[PDB]
Amino acid sequence: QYVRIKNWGSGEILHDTLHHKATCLGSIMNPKSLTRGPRDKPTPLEELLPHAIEFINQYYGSFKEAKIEEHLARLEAVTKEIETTGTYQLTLDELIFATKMAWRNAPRCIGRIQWSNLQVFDARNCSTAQEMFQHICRHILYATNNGNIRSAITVFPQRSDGKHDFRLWNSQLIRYAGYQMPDGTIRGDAATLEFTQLCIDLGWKPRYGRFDVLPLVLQADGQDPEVFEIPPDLVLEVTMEHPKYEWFQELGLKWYALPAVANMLLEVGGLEFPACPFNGWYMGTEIGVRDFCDTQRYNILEEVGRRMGLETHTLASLWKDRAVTEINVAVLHSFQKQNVTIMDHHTASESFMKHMQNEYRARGGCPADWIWLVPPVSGSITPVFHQEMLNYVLSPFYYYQIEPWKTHIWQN
Amino acid sequence: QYVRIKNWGSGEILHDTLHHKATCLGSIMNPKSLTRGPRDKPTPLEELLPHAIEFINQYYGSFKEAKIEEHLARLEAVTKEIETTGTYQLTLDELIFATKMAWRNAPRCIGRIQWSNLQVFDARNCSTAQEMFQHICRHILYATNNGNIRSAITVFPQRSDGKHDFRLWNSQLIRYAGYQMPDGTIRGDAATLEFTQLCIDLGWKPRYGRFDVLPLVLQADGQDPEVFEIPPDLVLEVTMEHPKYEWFQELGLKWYALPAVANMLLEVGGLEFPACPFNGWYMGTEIGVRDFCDTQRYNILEEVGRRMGLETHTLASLWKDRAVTEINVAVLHSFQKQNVTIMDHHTASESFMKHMQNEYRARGGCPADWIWLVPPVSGSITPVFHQEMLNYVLSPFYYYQIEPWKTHIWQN
Ligand code: HEM
Ligand code: HEM
Ligand SMILES: CCOC(=O)N1CCC(Nc2cc(C)ccn2)CC1
Ligand SMILES: CCOC(=O)N1CCC(Nc2cc(C)ccn2)CC1
Ligand SMILES: C[C@H](O)[C@H](O)[C@H]1CNc2nc(N)[nH]c(=O)c2N1N=O
Ligand SMILES: C[C@H](O)[C@H](O)[C@H]1CNc2nc(N)[nH]c(=O)c2N1N=O
Repeated sequence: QYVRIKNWGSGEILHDTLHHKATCLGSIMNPKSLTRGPRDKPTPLEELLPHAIEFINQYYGSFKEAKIEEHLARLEAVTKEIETTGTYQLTLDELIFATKMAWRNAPRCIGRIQWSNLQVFDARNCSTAQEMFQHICRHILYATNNGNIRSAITVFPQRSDGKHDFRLWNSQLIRYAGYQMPDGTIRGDAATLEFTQLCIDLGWKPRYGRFDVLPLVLQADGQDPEVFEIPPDLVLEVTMEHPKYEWFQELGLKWYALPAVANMLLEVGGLEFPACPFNGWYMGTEIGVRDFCDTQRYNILEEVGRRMGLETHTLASLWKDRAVTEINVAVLHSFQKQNVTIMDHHTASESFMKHMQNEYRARGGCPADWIWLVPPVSGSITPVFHQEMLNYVLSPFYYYQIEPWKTHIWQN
Repeated sequence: QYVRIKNWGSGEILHDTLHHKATCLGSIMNPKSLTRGPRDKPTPLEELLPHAIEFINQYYGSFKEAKIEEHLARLEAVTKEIETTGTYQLTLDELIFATKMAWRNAPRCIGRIQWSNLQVFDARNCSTAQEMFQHICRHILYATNNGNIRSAITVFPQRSDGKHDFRLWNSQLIRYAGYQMPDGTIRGDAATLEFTQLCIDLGWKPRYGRFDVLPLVLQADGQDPEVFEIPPDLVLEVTMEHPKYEWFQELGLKWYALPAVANMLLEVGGLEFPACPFNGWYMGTEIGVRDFCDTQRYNILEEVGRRMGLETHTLASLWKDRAVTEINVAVLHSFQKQNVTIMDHHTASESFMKHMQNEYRARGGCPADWIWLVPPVSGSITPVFHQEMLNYVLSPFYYYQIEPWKTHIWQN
């Protein structure tokens, strides 16, 4: 009937029924269950129609006051379109509803309380890489909003036969380059070494800097990817300063204000959109902990430790715990001072708890991935840590995809 | 053939084959798969014998230089014993091997690098509650070792028909009481309110203190549980002090030095031991973060915040991150100063990584529960966070049990 869920902090119990509408490798980053790969043929009609009907029923079923006639008419119209064209086009309202539901159904997102607040850019009529670039620049500009970050998503043309896929090769819209310097050292973001090289191979000019914004590698209509530099005026950045440590600024650190996922696929009513970049606003720890403190990234932990005069040669001293916190304080302080939207992990965590509570009352469940929802620092200090969660895949959904460079058949 | 596992920090890859020897509710605390319940009849022979043979093969297969004749003789002897008695007794060496393997197979234990270092107390001949108490006191004394903590396990009589089970009703050997005071406030450990009341119902005298060591509630031969106060001389405690904050001592905090799990069941070769308390040594965060900072426990976070002069009314200030770290420092500092064994979470985490590496080479796998292995603070700062893990149940294994008070048929 339902799955019992308990919060070991408040003792509160919840009943999950939503998992029934779903379609031990728990700590796996990219499991097949969260990946929707490529195709070389259109979706079989026997599979498409049922999914299409289901979504249309879900859409019309979401209205406060039902509109039965429109519901029947749409069901009929969709079927006919599938029979006559082999697929169908979602109405703008349906697409908007789908993008919000997919966000609402994202198990790895802690910011889901904001799910109903999403700007949707319909770029389904797009046809060239240049046009993609223009849509993306428009998105970046709208979302950035001079620091007052706004959530948005740009929907490109849906997959037809799988041979004409629109794809953004970048993992994120804004990301820094990584360079393997002559002296053997690594400059910039060590995690983008391979992708940076790819950009260089495609004609992009390497600037050998610590924070060089990578260009957009855009694939349109299944054709070879084209490189486009993002106009610097569109990239808002925050310079890192500490409210007490004047020497923090001497580290010369900065980060971009816009967190935008660029390579995921939107699945809805049998349709697949291989290109649908979206963004929200940053949670402090993403920058302060992952970007700055992961060893395979900027790895600034030890340097910050020394400057604080900490016993960096004795792990038991907990110097790492002290350093990471000052870096997190720097990130939040800098964004706030520069009037750029950002949320700390404690506030975000409480926000998600409220959302989860809302979801269980509204639809009897909330797909959630504990491993991703608990922040990279102060785990049990946040309420999410004490909350039992059920991880399942619904529809609409935002899936991962196989890296484009691994399945792309080059034309030259 | 094997399951591919990746460390997203070092990029290292590992192949898991051990999961084949195994017998999404990932964040569930007490799932049925980790619980081994009660019975009212002996284990069916058709089930027992196969498991017994398997274990005997595993035991003899662990020797560097094989002893084929002894192996065959033991296999024959065990079968005959099962046919003539309906069960069998493990040799002391087999039991020792089983306890270490079960520890080695504990997915939720970060201290497994120490798996081969375990003192085993054979109490299989025990028959009364008084005798249980004496064995437990002996265990506590040996393990405590005047601060130089030693890992040990006491094995009580195996389950026969399930009606004569030896059980320790306590979750841990040493634990503090919780009292619902007259003024409505809670004194002591809020998490032991119900169990404390049970002890009181059984005749134990409540001392209404903040740190009152709970008595042992012992069940022997399936009979009603008897209460036994632990002699204070056997309970080593550490008074909490901060290396810089003289006011920390004013909080009047302390904690016991001995971490001992008391209510789990040891499964091995078809046999079940409902009573087998074991202990290792503490990892700082257990006390500093869970015991002291969980809201449903001692909840000292805000008080420590104020005393540090922090902005405790502004979450974004990250005051909680600053407070929890000073508490962790206090715990480690206090244990070290009082010469009581303890390990910080960073060192423990690195220790487990080394162990995992050792296990994959030795037997092609290491069952691990990411959700429990990643410390309650500084998650991504530890290497375990970046390690993909596979969680599976092998044999021998340490299982949870249904709370005794829920299935016990009282004789009076
Ligand atoms: C409004 C503010 C938002 C906040 C603060 C927020 C925060 C986060 C954070 C912290 C993550 C983890 C990122 C990582 O560790 O890689 C995440 C993941 C995710 N978010 Fe949100 N989010 C927001 C908006 C959105 C929006 C607008 C969408 C979609 C329309 C969305 C979709 C997702 C998805 C699908 C993931 C998983 C990405 C992956 O698996 O790599 N989020 N979000
Ligand atoms: C030598 C030092 C040891 C250290 C530092 C260590 C540390 C830990 C820690 C931190 C936990 C988590 C406790 C919790 O969150 O509830 C744990 C769990 C566990 N440990 Fe170890 N351990 C050690 C020795 C042992 C020994 C000697 C055994 C068994 C013979 C063992 C068996 C287990 C088991 C089965 C669990 C899971 C308990 C549960 O699920 O509640 N550990 N250990
Ligand atoms: C390692 C580079 O990471 C990133 O560029 N990002 C981290 C991952 C991802 N974060 C996000 C995404 C969204 C949509 C909202 C808040 N936070 C996008 C930004
Ligand atoms: C909430 C009370 O918790 C406890 O008494 N403990 C916490 C849970 C458990 N910890 C342990 C156990 C072992 C065997 C080794 C290290 N640490 C036993 C002690
Ligand atoms: C191995 C493990 O799955 C991986 O390190 C995880 C852990 N948690 C997590 N949370 C978020 N929000 N983002 C992430 O990328 C990860 N993963 N790690 O990097
Ligand atoms: C809900 C979740 O499973 C629970 O809060 C967990 C999380 N992790 C964890 N690790 C250890 N080592 N011990 C634990 O008890 C827990 N759980 N929580 O208390």
